[PDB]
Amino acid sequence: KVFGRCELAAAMKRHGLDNYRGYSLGNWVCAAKFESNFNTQATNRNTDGSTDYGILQINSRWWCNDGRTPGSRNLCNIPCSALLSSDITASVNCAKKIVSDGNGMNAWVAWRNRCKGTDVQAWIRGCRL
Ligand SMILES: [Cl-]
Ligand SMILES: [Cl-]
Ligand SMILES: [Cl-]
Ligand code: NA
Repeated sequence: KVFGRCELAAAMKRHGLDNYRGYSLGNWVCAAKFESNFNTQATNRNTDGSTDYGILQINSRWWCNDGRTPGSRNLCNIPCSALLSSDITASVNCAKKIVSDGNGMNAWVAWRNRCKGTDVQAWIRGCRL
């Protein structure tokens, strides 16, 4: 599923991401835009053989099991394929663990390089929240 901007914002707010660990909603929408272009089916291979999955491009090296990243962890205790669902519950729940691990949203390279320090509130402007 390819979300609309305000559709995704509403879904993330319902699942408790607004101001989660101090990150306002616009941060999460900005991150999803540049990680996946709001596409729940996005996948990208990393040079170490791990793969990033879903709307927030969560990495199989640490966070999910895809059966083909030897020596990796599964800290969210999910198959990586669950992160590609049109329902973003699994992605949000796993993102909550990632952002809680000490590095904040710096875990998402696109957030650090394209959202951090910008007017992220613009990503939820015009949305009925
Ligand atoms: Cl915001
Ligand atoms: Cl594996
Ligand atoms: Cl933080
Ligand atoms: Na894994």
